[PDB]
Amino acid sequence: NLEKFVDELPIPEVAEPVKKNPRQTYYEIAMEEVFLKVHRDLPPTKLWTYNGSLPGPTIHANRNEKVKVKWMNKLPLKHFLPVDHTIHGHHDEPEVKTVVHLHGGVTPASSDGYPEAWFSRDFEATGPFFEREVYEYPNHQQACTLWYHDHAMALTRLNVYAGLAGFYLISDAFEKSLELPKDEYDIPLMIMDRTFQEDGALFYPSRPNNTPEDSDLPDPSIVPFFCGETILVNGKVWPYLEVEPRKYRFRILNASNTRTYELHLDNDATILQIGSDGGFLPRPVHHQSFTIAPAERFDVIIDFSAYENKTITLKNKAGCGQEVNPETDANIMQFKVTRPLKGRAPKTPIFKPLPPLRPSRADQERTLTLTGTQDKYGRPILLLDNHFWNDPVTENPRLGSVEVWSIVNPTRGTHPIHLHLVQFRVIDRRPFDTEVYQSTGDIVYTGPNEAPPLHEQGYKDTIQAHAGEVIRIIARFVPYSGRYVWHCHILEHEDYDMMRPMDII
Amino acid sequence: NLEKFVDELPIPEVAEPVKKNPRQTYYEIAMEEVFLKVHRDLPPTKLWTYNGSLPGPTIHANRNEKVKVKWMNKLPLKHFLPVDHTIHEGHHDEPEVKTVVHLHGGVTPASSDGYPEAWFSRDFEATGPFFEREVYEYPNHQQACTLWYHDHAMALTRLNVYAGLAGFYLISDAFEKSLELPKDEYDIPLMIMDRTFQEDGALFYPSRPNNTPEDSDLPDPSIVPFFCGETILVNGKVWPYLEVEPRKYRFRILNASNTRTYELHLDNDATILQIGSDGGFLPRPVHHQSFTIAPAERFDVIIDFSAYENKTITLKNKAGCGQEVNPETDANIMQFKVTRPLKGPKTLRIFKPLPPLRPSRADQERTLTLTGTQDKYGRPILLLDNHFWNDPVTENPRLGSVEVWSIVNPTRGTHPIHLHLVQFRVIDRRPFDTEVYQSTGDIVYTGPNEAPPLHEQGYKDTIQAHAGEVIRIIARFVPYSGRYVWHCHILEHEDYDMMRPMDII
Ligand SMILES: [Cu+2]
Ligand SMILES: [Cu+2]
Ligand SMILES: [Cu+2]
Ligand SMILES: [Cu+2]
Ligand SMILES: [Cu+2]
Ligand SMILES: [Cu+2]
Ligand SMILES: [Cu+2]
Ligand SMILES: [Cu+2]
Repeated sequence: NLEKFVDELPIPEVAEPVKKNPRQTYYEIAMEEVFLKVHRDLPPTKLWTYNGSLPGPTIHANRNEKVKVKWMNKLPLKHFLPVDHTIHGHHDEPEVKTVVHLHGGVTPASSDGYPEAWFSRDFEATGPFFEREVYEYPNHQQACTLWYHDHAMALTRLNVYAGLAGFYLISDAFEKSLELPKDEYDIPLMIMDRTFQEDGALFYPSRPNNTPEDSDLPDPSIVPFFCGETILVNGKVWPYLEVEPRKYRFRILNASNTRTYELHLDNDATILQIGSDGGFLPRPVHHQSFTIAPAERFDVIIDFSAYENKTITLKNKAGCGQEVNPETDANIMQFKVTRPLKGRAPKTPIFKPLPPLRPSRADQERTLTLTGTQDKYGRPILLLDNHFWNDPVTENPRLGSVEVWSIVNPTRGTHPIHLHLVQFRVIDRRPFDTEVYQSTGDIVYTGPNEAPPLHEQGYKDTIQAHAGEVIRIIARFVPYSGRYVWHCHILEHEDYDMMRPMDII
Repeated sequence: NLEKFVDELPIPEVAEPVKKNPRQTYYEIAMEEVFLKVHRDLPPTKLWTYNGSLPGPTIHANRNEKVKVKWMNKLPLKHFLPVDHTIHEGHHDEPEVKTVVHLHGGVTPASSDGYPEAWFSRDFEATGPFFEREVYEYPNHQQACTLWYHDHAMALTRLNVYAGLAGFYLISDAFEKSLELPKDEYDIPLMIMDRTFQEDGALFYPSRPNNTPEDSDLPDPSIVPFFCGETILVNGKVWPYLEVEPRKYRFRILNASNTRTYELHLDNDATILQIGSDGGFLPRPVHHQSFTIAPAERFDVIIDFSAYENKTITLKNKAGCGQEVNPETDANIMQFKVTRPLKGPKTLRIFKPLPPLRPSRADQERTLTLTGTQDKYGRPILLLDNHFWNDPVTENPRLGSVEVWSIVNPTRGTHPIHLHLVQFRVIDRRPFDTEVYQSTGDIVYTGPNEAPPLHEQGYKDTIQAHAGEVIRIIARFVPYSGRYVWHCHILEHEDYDMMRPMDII
């Protein structure tokens, strides 16, 4: 297989505004097919990317900066990965649909990137909910690390896997006061799992693993999950970073299709997390190890002072449908403390005052259940409340209303669930029978309410719902009314069809 | 039309070697179609480029550094510019879109020189008759100098180059390092190109000649005798600006235009100090108030902004294109603003020692005459010795041999000539009569021999042959043998058909 820690970790370029003034900042980002070096031991890797880079241009925004972005489609008409077509109306309809969603963004539905607000090359053909070309981002939210990715109806797994993903960092006058590592020591890390062929081209399954004969199934077929052979950080496969012996701020973002990591430093140094999806934690938390699921973001600090002239590997203890291989997916990247101290370097902590969030005075309680469904061909259809995306809206919160959502997971798998617009807070988890639900259907709890860990007590937009467990989440639906979405961020699950509309007002 | 001096002059990225060691340095450069910026007030333009950049990744090489480059074709199978099929004869199923990279001014073995008929389609699916190697080797047995790599595909060169396949290749020498010249941030490549864009931000290349009466009998599309662009780009951008410190800067000026020849001069009439030509450093630096720069000529120059702090000095042109120079447009190249503050001297010494004093008396004298005739349709074919590229070889220099070539220009045009593999030296120019020649066919000289200017006394690979004039140049054909080319580097002339093979036996 490919030799590890040979390619230098690329810092994704900051996006340059086409035009900028006090009133607003305008960007023009085009989606293109390009051929990029993933590893120096393979050939060119055809990828679909934002402005010719994987990850896409990192967009730097400030609280209440009117960031306008024209997301353009300059892709081939046909797709280079397997497109099943037995997922979604056979009145085809352009094959290559694209729409950009800013994950964790406080935006109006108009510029949120609705799955059915898609567009083909130069907007030649659009989706039913298409409205405008130039998306507006007012950024009325806390300092945090947001990421933009394709959300095209039933193509999200493929378009994201193809490389359509990038960083969107929001800075805040509060943030500047925290005396953290900045500039050269403030590095975004987009972790993705992938598989490549000998010819250096991408590989994405045409059928599920078992797949008896050609009996019943379509070709190509959607897979219930996808676990990659190799691990890429930002651009490159198992890369390295030359660091100074000092404190670094890494913005860790799991952008993988299904894979969930359990990251830890090879030296068992403490990984100090200062922030989650929504922004800074109530307090920084000493991790040692920690789990990171699709679309979760961990704003972290690691101190290399005292490991001067030493090699420290970023390791994973989380398998993917199989035991973690030490030679491959047990590794993420490698820090080498070789670069010298540019200047005198000491850096050292009170944090964000954590709002009271009283759930007793809520406006409504919802009980949402995760369930699996079968199809004609006899393969899993992952569903929310046993409801297909295309069915009538059930989740209809009022503009201003505060709701408590009880996510029940009877399934054997863990599911990271994500909600557009809002940043919710986790109340608690509670384990239930997972066996009488086989006979009856009524929930009964094995144990008492377990409050979330300190890193989950902050603002989250994507949360792990564990198996045989009910997790309660409170959210204040403010602001911007209109139609949004909530879904599971496992791409394979999201498409076909663990995704439902969410109507504010 | 376009508002000038609004876009920053970009500095083309240095190429990163795939792999490198003492024995060799290996690069993988792919040609791709991408959509760039170009100018804030025009939308993204579709371009063909090397590793997604215009210009291509500037490659930094050292004297005797084994440079191995894999030039790959990842282009569409059809071309986006006109393509006149009535120029070159078409073999079996000659694919549309042929590519081959030539390192202009490179001391390369024929195999790695990029022969016009050593072309290749996408991923080498189909090759040209003289195709041999997938990887090109560059041993770099030559002086410190400003080289550039560009497409030289048989009868497509004008289009493929216009589309943007052009990049810098810098040879550095141990006796270039001792010069104490401006280095790193203050050593800037400047690729000047003329272009025309449509309102939609797409490229425009003429489909026919300027005037056509009832489409006459002429074909569509037709190749034009010359191509003059309305807008001027430096490196990436249209009429850009450069924020400079008040000190000495080293600019490597390269005219990469189709047809257009510039007469550059600083608007403040500050001295432009040229230190080097095509082949390398001059015998002495020479002071230049204004100077003429023709396609494929390189001027290694130093400009001192020290005396002009806080001012705005524009780089101007006084050279028209089949038309009076327009002050609002093609009279301008770019704009230097001396606002950046001083990080961290007054020149250094006349320069490079070179061979003694045009000794001549070589093994062979050639008399090559430039001519123009007509075709079926009644448009100009430009030819060398009234010989088409596909006729038998007349220019066959022996491997050791030193030849003197007498280029006779009876033509009304200035036709600059380029020779592959060698770096020749100019003996002299001498104007004849032309009318005597056109009427009789005998050369008779109006005036005595005029020795070249001090900047032409060095090593050149492309030289301006003026009208009604004979120019003598001497060249030592070492150190490689095989099949090479010589031609006029006005691309439109080059393609139909002012190009001939040169055998080095
Ligand atoms: Cu997301
Ligand atoms: Cu989202
Ligand atoms: Cu799921
Ligand atoms: Cu979503
Ligand atoms: Cu050339
Ligand atoms: Cu050349
Ligand atoms: Cu010519
Ligand atoms: Cu040439």
